[PDB]
Amino acid sequence: LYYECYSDVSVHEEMIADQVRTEAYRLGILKNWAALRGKTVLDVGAGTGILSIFCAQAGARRVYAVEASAIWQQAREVVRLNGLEDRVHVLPGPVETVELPERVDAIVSEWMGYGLLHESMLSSVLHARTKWLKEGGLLLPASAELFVAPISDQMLEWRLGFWSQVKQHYGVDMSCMESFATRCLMGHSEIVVQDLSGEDVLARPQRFAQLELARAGLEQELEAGVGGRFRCSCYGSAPLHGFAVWFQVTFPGPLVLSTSPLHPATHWKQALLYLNEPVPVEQDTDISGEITLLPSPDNPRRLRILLRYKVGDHEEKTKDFAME
Amino acid sequence: LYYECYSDVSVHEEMIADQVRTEAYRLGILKNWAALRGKTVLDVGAGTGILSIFCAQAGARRVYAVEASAIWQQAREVVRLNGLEDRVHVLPGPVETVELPERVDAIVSEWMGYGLLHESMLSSVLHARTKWLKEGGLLLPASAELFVAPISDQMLEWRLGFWSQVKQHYGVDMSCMESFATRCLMGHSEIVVQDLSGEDVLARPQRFAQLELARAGLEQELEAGVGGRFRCSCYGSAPLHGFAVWFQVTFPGPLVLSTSPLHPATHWKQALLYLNEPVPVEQDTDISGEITLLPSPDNPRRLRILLRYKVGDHEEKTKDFAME
Ligand SMILES: Nc1ncnc2c1ncn2[C@@H]1O[C@H](CSCC[C@H](N)C(=O)O)[C@@H](O)[C@H]1O
Ligand SMILES: Nc1ncnc2c1ncn2[C@@H]1O[C@H](CSCC[C@H](N)C(=O)O)[C@@H](O)[C@H]1O
Ligand SMILES: [Mg+2]
Ligand SMILES: [Mg+2]
Repeated sequence: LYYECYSDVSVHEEMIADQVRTEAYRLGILKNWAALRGKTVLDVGAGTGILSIFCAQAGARRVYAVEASAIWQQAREVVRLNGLEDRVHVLPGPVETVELPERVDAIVSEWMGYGLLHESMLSSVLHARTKWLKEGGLLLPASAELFVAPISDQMLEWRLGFWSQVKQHYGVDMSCMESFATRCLMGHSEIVVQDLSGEDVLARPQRFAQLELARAGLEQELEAGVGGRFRCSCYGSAPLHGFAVWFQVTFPGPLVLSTSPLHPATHWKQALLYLNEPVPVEQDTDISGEITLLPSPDNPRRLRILLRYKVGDHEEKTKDFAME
Repeated sequence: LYYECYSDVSVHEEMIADQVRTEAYRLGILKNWAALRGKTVLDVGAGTGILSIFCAQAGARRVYAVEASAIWQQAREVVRLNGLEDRVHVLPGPVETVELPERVDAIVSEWMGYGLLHESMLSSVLHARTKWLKEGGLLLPASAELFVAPISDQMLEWRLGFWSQVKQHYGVDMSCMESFATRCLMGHSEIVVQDLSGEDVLARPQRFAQLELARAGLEQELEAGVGGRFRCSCYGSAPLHGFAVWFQVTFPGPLVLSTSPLHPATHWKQALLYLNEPVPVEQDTDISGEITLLPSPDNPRRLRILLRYKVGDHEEKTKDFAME
C-alpha cells in the first residue's frame, strides 16, 4: 500500500535528531525532578511522545500527552513500548477541547516555531495553562527571550557576487546578472529561514523582548504584537543585508536552550529579514529600529514581522515581512 | 519594489555553478571548433545565454539563442555585455514557433532534466532539428545513455534505523517508529531526486538504453516509452532499497558528461526508485528487470518511470513511479 505521511515522519525526525533541542528538554525536565515527582503533567502537543516519557522518567505520577495531528497514534505505541501505558495517556485532538480527569501540577511543551512564534502554538499552551494548570503550577520552559542582530550573510554575498565571478571561471561576463539576482533574492517580503554563524553577525546581538510565559496579559500581547526597539554599533566594514531574529527559552532550576547563530545549530535555524538591497556599513555605524512579531491577518498560524530600521544617517525605513 | 523571481535566478544559479555541467558544455563546444567556425548555430533553450556565447567564442558566425521563459531578457543583456549583439540574437518564445531567417549548421542544447527526460524538453530539440537544422548538420550533445543500478541508500538506511537508535541516545525506546518511517519514506510512488555515491551502489551499473538523438523515430519512441531490460549480481550483503537511474550525454569529437554516483556530483543528482520496503540481498543475489521512461498522462512535462524487477527467487514485481 502507498501512504502519504512523508512530511509527518520527516518533521518529527528533524526534531528528535536535533540533539541540542532534545537534550535540553530531557535535562530541563530532569532538573525539575523535585517539582514533578509523584505529580501530574500535561504535555501540550506531545508529538511522538518523547517529552511525556521524559516526564514519567523524571518521576511524574501521571502524564496526559495531548496531540492534535495524526502522529498521536505513534505516541501511543511509543508509550506502550516503554511500558508506561498505566501512567502516560495519549489524548488525540486539540488541547483546547481535550477532557482531562483532573487539573495538573505542571505543563511541558515544545511549542516554538521558526522566529519563535511561527505556527502560533503559544496560545494553545496559554489556553491549557488557564484551563488545566493548578494554581502556582509549573510551566516548562518558563520563559522566552527574543534577539535581533544586523547581518552580513556570507552565503548571500557569495550568491550575489557569483555572477561577477563567472568571467573568472568560464570567460563569459555575467556581471549584469547581479542586479537581477539582488532583486530576486532580496527584493521580496518573505521571512527566510536560514542558519547563520558568528561570521554573519555584524554587531552585538540585542535582546528586544522577554516573555515570561505565565504572565498576565500575554495572550493579548500576542494578538497586538510582541517586540521592542533596539540599537547597536557595527563591528566593521561589510554589506549590511538585513537582520536575523532568534530566540532562547529557559527552564527554571537554569538551563537555556538557545537558537543563536553563535551557539550550536538547531532545526529552528534563524529567521532572516533581508533589506531590498545591501547597504554598505563601517565600523561604528549606528543601527537602530524596532521589531514586532505579529500573526498574519490572512493565516493567523503564519508569522508576520514588522521591521523598522535606521542605518547610520539614512532615513528610517519600514519593511513588512511574512513567513516563507 | 518587490519581485517574484527567486526561483528563476536560483535554477540558473544552480546550473551555472555546476562546474561539471558547465565546463563539459564549454569544452564540448570548443572541441567542435572545426564544425562551428564561420557557421550558424541555434541554441535551444538559451537560458541566460552562456552556451550561445560559448558557441560564438568557438568561432560561430551567428547564433540564435531561443528562450521561452522570462530569463530571455537576462540573456540579451549578457550578450550585449560580452560585445556580441552583432552575432548572437536572443529570440523569446518557444522554439516550436520562433522564426529564424535561415536554417542552421548546428544545434546546441542543454535540455536534460532529472532522470534525463523530466520536463520533456527533448521533443523541442527534435522539433527544432527537423525544422531548422541543415542536412547533415551537427547536434550537441549528439547522444545520451541511460543507466540503472540497485542501491542500498546509506542515508535512507540511517533515517530508517534512527528510530531504533533513540534508546541509545535518550533512554526512550522508539523502535516501533521504524515501520511507520518505512511506510512514509518508501511506501509511495514518487521518484526521489537524491545524490548518491559509490557507497550506495549494490551491483555493476547496467546501461539499459542508448539514444542517438538524431535518429529516425525517436520522437515516437519518447511517447511510447524509452528503456529496456537489465540484469546484475549483487556485490554483498545489504538491504536493497530500490534502484537509481542516471544518464550521460556525449559530445562528438569524444567528451562525456556523466551524472553517475561514481563520478563528480552534478545538479541532476540521480533519480531514485524505492521499493515499498527494503529487501535483504547477499553476494551474488541476481536482480533483473525492465525500466521504461514515459511522459505522465496527466502532465506530459512530468517524468513517469515504470519499473519491473525480480530479486533473487522472489516473484517479479512492478511499481509505477511519477516525478516528485
Ligand atoms: N492546540 C494543539 N493541541 C494539541 N497538539 C497541538 C496543538 N497545536 C500544535 N499541536 C502539536 O504540537 C506539536 C508541536 S512539535 C513538538 C512535538 C513533541 N512534543 C516533541 O517535542 O518531540 C505538533 O505535533 C503539533 O501537531
Ligand atoms: N520549447 C522551448 N523553447 C525555448 N526554450 C525552452 C523550450 N523548452 C524549454 N526551454 C528553456 O530551455 C532552458 C533549459 S535550462 C538550460 C539553460 C541554458 N542553455 C544553460 O545551459 O545555462 C530553460 O531556460 C527553459 O525555459
Ligand atoms: Mg516547533
Ligand atoms: Mg535541465
